[PDB]
Amino acid sequence: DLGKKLLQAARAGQLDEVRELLKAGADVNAKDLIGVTPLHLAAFSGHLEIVEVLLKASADVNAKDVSGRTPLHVAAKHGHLEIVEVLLKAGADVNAKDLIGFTPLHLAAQFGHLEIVEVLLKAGADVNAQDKSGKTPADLAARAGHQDIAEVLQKAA
Repeated sequence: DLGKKLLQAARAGQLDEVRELLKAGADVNAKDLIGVTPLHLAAFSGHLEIVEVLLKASADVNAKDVSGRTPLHVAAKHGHLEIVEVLLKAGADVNAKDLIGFTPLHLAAQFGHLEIVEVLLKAGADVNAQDKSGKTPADLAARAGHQDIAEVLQKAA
């Protein structure tokens, strides 16, 4: 199972092994049971070089796991600014919504990643996007105590 070994290499941050498995024929979009792909796992663990290798191998940058999250959601939630930037350059959907209505901007605002908030805004993120409870990214920032981010977002409204 090359797909499973690729999921493990991507999660573990094994750059050489990811390249060899891709050359051997591993499905770049292999999925585990919750539907996460090697791109999701590399974004999760902050492995920038693996993300770039996966993108060059035509990984689907907007693949959604069963929660509806894309790799951009993952990278934005976990603070990985360089990965957010490379995903955006590859065509990641800055306004993709998961099953609770969160965009990547919701997650960057909720988890207090101001630099990522600024990058997403430069990429056209919708500041007025509402989740399924009606809440905007600025609402989430305020709720989590990140007043500087809420001010930036309310300024951009």
